[PDB]
Amino acid sequence: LEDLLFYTIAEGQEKIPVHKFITALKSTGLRTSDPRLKECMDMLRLTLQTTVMLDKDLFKKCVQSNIVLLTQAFRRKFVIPDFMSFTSHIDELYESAKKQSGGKVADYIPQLAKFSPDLWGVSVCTVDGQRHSTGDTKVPFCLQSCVKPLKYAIAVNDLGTEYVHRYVGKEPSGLRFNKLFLNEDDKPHNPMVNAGAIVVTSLIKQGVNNAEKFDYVMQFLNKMAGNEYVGFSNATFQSERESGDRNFAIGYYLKEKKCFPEGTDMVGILDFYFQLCSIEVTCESASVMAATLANGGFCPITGERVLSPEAVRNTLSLMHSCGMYDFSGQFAFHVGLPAKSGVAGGILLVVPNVMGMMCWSPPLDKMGNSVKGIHFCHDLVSLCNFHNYDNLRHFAKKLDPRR
Amino acid sequence: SLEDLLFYTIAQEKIPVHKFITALKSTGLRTSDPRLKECMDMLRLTLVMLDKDLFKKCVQSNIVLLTQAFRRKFVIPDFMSFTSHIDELYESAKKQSGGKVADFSPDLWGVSVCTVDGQRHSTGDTKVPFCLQSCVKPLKYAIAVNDLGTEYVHRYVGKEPSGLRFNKLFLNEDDKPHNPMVNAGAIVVTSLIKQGVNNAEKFDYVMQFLNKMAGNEYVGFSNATFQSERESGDRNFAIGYYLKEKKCFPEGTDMVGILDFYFQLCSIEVTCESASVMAATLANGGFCPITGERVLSPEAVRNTLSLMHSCGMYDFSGQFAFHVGLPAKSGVAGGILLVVPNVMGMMCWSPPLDKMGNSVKGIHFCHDLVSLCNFHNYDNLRHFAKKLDPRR
Amino acid sequence: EDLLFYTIAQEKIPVHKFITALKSTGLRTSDPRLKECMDMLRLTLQTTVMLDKDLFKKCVQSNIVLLTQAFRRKFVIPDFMSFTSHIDELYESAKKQSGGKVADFSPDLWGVSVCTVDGQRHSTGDTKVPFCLQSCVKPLKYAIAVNDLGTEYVHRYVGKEPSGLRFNKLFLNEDDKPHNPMVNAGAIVVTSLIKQGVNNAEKFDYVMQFLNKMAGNEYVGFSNATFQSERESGDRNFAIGYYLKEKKCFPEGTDMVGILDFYFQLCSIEVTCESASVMAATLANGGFCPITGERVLSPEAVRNTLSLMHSCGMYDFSGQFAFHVGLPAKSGVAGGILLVVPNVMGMMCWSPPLDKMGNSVKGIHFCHDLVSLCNFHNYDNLRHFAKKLDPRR
Amino acid sequence: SLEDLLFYTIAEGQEKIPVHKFITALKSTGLRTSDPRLKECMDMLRLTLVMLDKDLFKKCVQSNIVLLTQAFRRKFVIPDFMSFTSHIDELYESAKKQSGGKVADYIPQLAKFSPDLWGVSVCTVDGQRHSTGDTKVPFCLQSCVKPLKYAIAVNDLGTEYVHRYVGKEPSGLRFNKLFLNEDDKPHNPMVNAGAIVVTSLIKQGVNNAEKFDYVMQFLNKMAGNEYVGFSNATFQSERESGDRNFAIGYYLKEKKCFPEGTDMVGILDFYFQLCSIEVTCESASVMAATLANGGFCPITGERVLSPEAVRNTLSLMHSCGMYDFSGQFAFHVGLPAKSGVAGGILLVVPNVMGMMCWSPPLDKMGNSVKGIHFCHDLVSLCNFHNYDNLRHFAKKLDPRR
Ligand SMILES: O=C(Cc1cccc(Oc2ccccc2)c1)Nc1nnc(N[C@@H]2CCN(c3cccnn3)C2)s1
Ligand SMILES: O=C(Cc1cccc(Oc2ccccc2)c1)Nc1nnc(N[C@@H]2CCN(c3cccnn3)C2)s1
Repeated sequence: LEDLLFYTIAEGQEKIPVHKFITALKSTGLRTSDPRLKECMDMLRLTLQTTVMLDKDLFKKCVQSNIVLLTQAFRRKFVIPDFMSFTSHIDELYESAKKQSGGKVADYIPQLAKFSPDLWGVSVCTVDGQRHSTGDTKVPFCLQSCVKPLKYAIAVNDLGTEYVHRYVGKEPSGLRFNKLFLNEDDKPHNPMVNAGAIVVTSLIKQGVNNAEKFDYVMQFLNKMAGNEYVGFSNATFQSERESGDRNFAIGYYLKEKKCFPEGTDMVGILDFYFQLCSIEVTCESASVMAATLANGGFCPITGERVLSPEAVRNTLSLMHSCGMYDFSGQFAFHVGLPAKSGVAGGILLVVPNVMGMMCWSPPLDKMGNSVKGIHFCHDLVSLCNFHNYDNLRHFAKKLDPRR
Repeated sequence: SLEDLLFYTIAQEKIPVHKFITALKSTGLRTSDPRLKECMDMLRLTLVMLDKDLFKKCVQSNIVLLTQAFRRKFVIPDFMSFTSHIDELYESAKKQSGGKVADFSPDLWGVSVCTVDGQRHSTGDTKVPFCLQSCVKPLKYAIAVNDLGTEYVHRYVGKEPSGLRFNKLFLNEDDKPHNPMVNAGAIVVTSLIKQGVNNAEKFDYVMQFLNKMAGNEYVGFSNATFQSERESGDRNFAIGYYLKEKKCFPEGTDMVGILDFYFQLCSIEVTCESASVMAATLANGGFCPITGERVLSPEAVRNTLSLMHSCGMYDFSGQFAFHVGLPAKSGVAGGILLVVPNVMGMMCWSPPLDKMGNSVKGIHFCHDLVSLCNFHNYDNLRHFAKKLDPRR
Repeated sequence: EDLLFYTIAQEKIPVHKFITALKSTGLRTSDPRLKECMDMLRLTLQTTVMLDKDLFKKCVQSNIVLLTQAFRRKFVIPDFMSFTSHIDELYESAKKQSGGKVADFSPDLWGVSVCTVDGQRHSTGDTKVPFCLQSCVKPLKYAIAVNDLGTEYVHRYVGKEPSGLRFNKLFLNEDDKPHNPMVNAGAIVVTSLIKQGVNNAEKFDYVMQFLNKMAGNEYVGFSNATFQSERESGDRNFAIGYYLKEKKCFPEGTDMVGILDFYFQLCSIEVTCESASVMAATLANGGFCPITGERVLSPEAVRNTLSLMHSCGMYDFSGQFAFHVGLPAKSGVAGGILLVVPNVMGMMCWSPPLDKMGNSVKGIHFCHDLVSLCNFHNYDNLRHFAKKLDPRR
Repeated sequence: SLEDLLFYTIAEGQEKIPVHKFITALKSTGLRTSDPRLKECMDMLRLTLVMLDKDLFKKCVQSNIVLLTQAFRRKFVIPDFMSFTSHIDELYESAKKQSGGKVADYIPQLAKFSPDLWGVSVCTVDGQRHSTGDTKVPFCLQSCVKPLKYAIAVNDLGTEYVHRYVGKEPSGLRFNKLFLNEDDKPHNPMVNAGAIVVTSLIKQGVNNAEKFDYVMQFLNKMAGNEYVGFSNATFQSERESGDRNFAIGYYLKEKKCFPEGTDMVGILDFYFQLCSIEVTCESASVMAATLANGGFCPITGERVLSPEAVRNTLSLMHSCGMYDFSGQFAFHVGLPAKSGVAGGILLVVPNVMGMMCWSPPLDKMGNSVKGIHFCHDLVSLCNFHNYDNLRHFAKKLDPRR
């Protein structure tokens, strides 16, 4: 194994230069900081202080702990084998959406209004841990409604579908009912609207205070993002709470109609709910969260199982049909990917079995969705055969980046 | 030599015919497959024992397809096992004797499968004709989008469910039927097809289209259903007049004529067998899997499968999308057209319907199928719990 | 009889004077309840322009009860001349409201007729021009239905409330009944209740007789041109017919396509402002025609009808009108507004150009102004009415 | 003179009049000896005291002589009131046999009221009074307060201001669960969302204690100083369990329905206070008669409300007053009325009388079973429907004759 891969990377010459190995490694799309590569990069750093050039036996020493993963990377066995070609396509789509500079930045609170209209970043993480970022991908921003699927998933993971769906429905309202809080069975319509998300919030880690509930959720997001940036915006929390009249309206109505688990402190659930909307990510950390969803609940950069299959399948289903506000039907039809948008300008996107993305540009269209994000998501499915109901064999002129 | 490679695989110095036949059948292909006609013609002509020379002679024309078959390269390589499961599911749904026939023996129950590679299986009453009714709706939507394009068609009809609270309005807020899967939308879609020729030629064209989709298996027509439908279709006449008034038809429409065509299209007959092939065409990117012919554009199939996902099972559409996550379309005669994209097509048929209008046994079967196998649209192909994956 | 002689008298009364004293009450000389008196007057003018106590007794003794009421100022509006001056000003004031769009008649056309509950009459503007009732016919055929069948039977088929402004495009309430008789679906179902079992010609004739008595035999006609136009462009009403058939809204054995033909017929019936004012006065008068004394409708029928006109009578402006005008009123697409001031009078206003909601602009302006001036709002007080005039005193 | 004329009428050719013979003659007209408009006469009888001559009688009745004349020359709006009250007494005994319905139980205060409590009080626009049953037992107005606070608002601010924050129409049965109409305003003042907004309009820019006092003063004049109180127990239970009204408040706040500078949580406190105000059938009936009498309290003569306020209030009670039964009630009864969850029905017969009916058990709609039955019978008997005709009314009774 260690030896066979030596012959792939050497191919004549009995010594591999270190940079040659690293630069072939990066070109698969793995980063050198990948947690699954640490034994190998540790042994490499130590070799460079013990002697820029590797024999068979020294290469064996470095890679033998991580050899299964390096083999797949070098045998082009990753989900996207020509990743360099792919990223060049992402970059083109990025540049094309960059010309769409209309929309209006959200301003209802000071913290959304301050963000520049020209911030625009796209991050990819495949289900094999291959990474790409273009534009403003290391700039923190609040998840807002992008957190709705993540706390839904956490709820289904801990409690099961059956319990969760005793409290929250499973369908879009339909466009003329995007301002009823309840369906005919007196449940919120689905987890992706505010009333539904407020009830989901009330299910998570019952019988502990908000500090522990918050810490428990944050632990969960950490694992989903493979330990990348997950932070918190107190400024955003305070504004959300000092101006969430509509969500307070939702909470009293739900209390009235008995929508909560017994023993619920509705006013504290609203506090929890605003906290969760204020959790901060970057394009890069969030792309990994989306890839966990794309990868059956396994984080692709650590290999850790974070969510049950049930949790992930339910979440992708509801993101497909209810994920993009009143554009949910049009998006399902034209893009046909699980996606969730937010008022900060994020679009969490999942291509099941392939990758997770986060697109972010603050300016929103009249439905609440990032203009550039929406433009990018249309272009991505125009280009690649990723639509849910694209055929994997007969896909016309679309490119299939899995071949 | 490709024909000699396959000769050695199957053999011994001499292959009996019956032995080649039964090895072929175990791949799931049928000897009447159109793509295997030259081979079967050649065997008929040399008739019970084949040498290498004579075997090459019979199979050389269809050698590529026979190679895949005996190379387990088909989408379900172990088809004999897969059909065993299907039979268990069939028998399990057979015990679900609830529901009410629309007003056929209530005890009629069949299930047919056609993979995207042409592998076939049937259990139960799969050769008994019955009317598509609303199962026809995705098929004529597909035709419309095939001939005219997404942009044209979606000027007349929407892309979304109404929402449970809205199963009773004919139009969305833009004055268009909500989607092609409800009566009002289907009526408008019927008005788009083959404009400016008379109903007899429109019917002929649609029938020719359905024939390709079914790979020339049974498609027919119940005049008795047609007459019954037009006599008792007051709701659809209300829909037609509403649509006319609200100006939902293309310029020059004869509205009452379109209702006649609409009732005709609902009265078209299939069996479970022929309809499974139509479903497989949709599962196979617009190519008929037992003839190799492209019947529909990939646009037409994508659109159709999406709208079947969200809008396909009446008021059970949203529950069905969540629990089953497959494109499907039910009809009042008890049919459920089911597509498992990239894998197979299925028709299930059992006349007794639940309180929502969907075949009881069909519904149980569909739930079980996705409980068993990782076919839900948002199952993961790598990490998938205790489920069976028939592709591996 | 003698008493009345002194009131109008010398010991001799010129004929012209009696006549002009009579007209000033606001009775017309053609009033059917005055025909024996006016016959005798025409005859005595032949039999010899001046009347003694005995000659005057021979004319007016057949109709002395009604003349004594007119002359003792015992009619519902006693100073009718002053009131008609007020109507004339409101007429002129509406006449400057020249907005609105004619339904697709001259936009200039604008008339207002009045008939009190005692038969006193007044007209201004284009009051002798025929026009189709259209939706103004809806309360008249409701009244007929309730008259023949009773409230309980009719209201198994039709509700008794407004949809509410969001429900104004649904055909059925939650009970699977049209909301009320004043919308098309409810009217179509009421049409289906009237004179069941006979053909459309006898049904139409039957309804025409009824209108003739409500209008005291003044003009009730028919526009075939309007009928043809309505049928060859009534898709929404055919949509309604089929939907109602589907939901089993009709009485057993209804021919629904025939009922739509009958329905379009009744929409095409023609009145003038003058004849229609008398129809509205019949409703104002507990179902008695004020110019003949004939009982045309049961009280139950008229109460029911006024109620539903109050709440559902002006299309989507029904709620606003009930609040600000507080009168039973029914509008139609020809520019008609049938108006009732219960216990006082009926009116027909007519001006083709309609506002955004389908109601004659000028009619609507006149009705607002009428209720600003006078204490006729349903819930105006009779003792304590601020700035308003009360024309009953 | 007037005092002499009235002397002979009651004397009946006698030279003197016993007091008890003047009092019972007076009481048969419908008036009570405690009528505020009869204080000066009643005082002057107290003072002189059992037999009155022409001169003594004239002395006693001078100041009130306009009112006593109208009464003794049968000039009151219901001239034979003894006959009328007997008709009311038979309707009350007939509604008494209707003992179905559920007493409201959702707070401790309403759930303890006996189901058999049943009172009917009448007060004509002339101050004639009849009570049968349990008419002196305090109970909360609840939603019967809504027309009263609306009247006050329209009295103080005018129609045009008030209807900038609240609508003029019922929602339609199937919109009994929406808070706002298409223009983002509560549908009418007779629903909770409407009444919360109306409550925010009243006496703006003072504290809730002064606001409450102002409304309580207004209610006193409306009742001609008869019993008005407050149930602090009710107020406490309402605020504790009013989660739906908090939902409404926050929705209205979000959607910007309140006047500028509103403290929404404070308005909800005031709203709950107003619902917890107590009346009896007797005092309520007088409030209803004020509305029946164009804004003039019939037993004090005082102008309490503008004619605008009263007309607007009666219109909106006609159409929106009886919860989801509003349209059926308008149709069959055709009188302005408002019902409350304590079992009250505030009823106005314009130009004739006010009533309060009170029986705690509610039907499925929320309206008193017995009150509803009574109201139907009342209008079966008498030509009081708003669209009954005054000349041709069939075999109905007209009590104004
Ligand atoms: O379901 C109810 C009464 C009812 C009963 C129970 C609930 C309920 O709530 C709803 C509120 C709004 C919309 C839908 C339902 C309503 N009645 C109805 N009346 N008319 C209906 N359909 C007509 C034909 C199609 N129509 C329209 C109208 C606009 C757009 N598209 N089609 C009119 S269905
Ligand atoms: O937009 C409109 C008025 C309006 C305006 C235009 C159309 C229109 O059509 C509808 C038709 C059927 C149902 C609902 C609405 C309505 N106003 C509203 N008022 N109250 C609303 N929501 C409240 C809080 C949540 N509510 C409910 C009620 C029932 C179930 N779930 N939540 C009450 S939104």
